[PDB]
Amino acid sequence: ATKAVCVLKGDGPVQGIINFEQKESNGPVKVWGSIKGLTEGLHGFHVHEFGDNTAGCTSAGPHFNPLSRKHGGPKDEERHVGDLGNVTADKDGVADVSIEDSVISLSGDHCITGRTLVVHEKADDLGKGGNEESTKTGNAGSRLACGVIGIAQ
Amino acid sequence: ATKAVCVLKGDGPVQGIINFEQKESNGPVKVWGSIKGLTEGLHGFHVHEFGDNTAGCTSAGPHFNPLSRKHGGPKDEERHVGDLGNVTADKDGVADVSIEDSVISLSGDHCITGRTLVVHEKADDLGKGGNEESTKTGNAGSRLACGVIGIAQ
Ligand SMILES: NCCc1ccc(O)c(O)c1
Ligand SMILES: [Cu+2]
Ligand SMILES: [Cu+2]
Ligand SMILES: [Zn+2]
Ligand SMILES: [Zn+2]
Repeated sequence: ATKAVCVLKGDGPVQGIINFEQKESNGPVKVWGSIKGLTEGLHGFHVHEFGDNTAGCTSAGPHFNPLSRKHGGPKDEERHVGDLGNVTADKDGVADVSIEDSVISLSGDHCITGRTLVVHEKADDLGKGGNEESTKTGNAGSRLACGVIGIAQ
Repeated sequence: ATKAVCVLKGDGPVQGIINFEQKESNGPVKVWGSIKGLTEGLHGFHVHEFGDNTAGCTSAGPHFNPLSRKHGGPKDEERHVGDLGNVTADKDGVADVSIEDSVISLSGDHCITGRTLVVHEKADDLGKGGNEESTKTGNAGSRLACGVIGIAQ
């Protein structure tokens, strides 16, 4: 198996740890871990193009989109490679993450390693919000925490 | 042609930004930037194997060593791929980094993206120290600051 990991940090209280595992080349990737310090509800959760945190999470650029598609949810055909939907926090501010995704990879042109995972201020509308920005960013707002996805042991 | 970046964070603040550029996949990599908050003198400067910062810089593991060689300096044939020698700080606590290296790469089997860059407590003896640890770590000591190397715009 191939493994990767991301430590999420930002300027405020949001912090988390996310693990990735891919049993087979071109097979699905399991994504799991925890994020704390969040407001209750949905928070957009995406891989962004650049693994650049120079000036904070903004430096990571747009959603990772090697196929030049429109934004969607993880269960949509029309999506960016980086579109992992939302994490959902309870009243304690904790989101338990447990995702399987077949579009991201840990090798090849869909590889997310060396790119940035971001958790956002607001819900991602999964491209169903009915404005122009819905099919670009999902209207998920600012970036609360992020980290560069690294190769794991 | 291909670019990467690393934000180094550790206590001091030991902080730094390091940029990487490779004009072609078969070519050398320029490494440049600044690190501040350092004690005057040499500090070992290496790419480590894993891009895992789960528990801090320790999680990054040993020097990146895809060819299973012994530790050396960047000019040596016998080196780890991740052996970038030392950065040298003045009394002002700043090291200016300007390295060109032909062994690291931003593609292929020697690709350093997704791995951790580390600045160390003490000097790297470039494998010339005459104890066993010299040929593994260069006797560079603890890990002051680190970051995961990411794909840049
Ligand atoms: N059922 C084990 C969870 C799991 C682990 C690795 C994977 O690649 C995956 O798709 C799912
Ligand atoms: Cu995002
Ligand atoms: Cu090191
Ligand atoms: Zn998207
Ligand atoms: Zn070494």
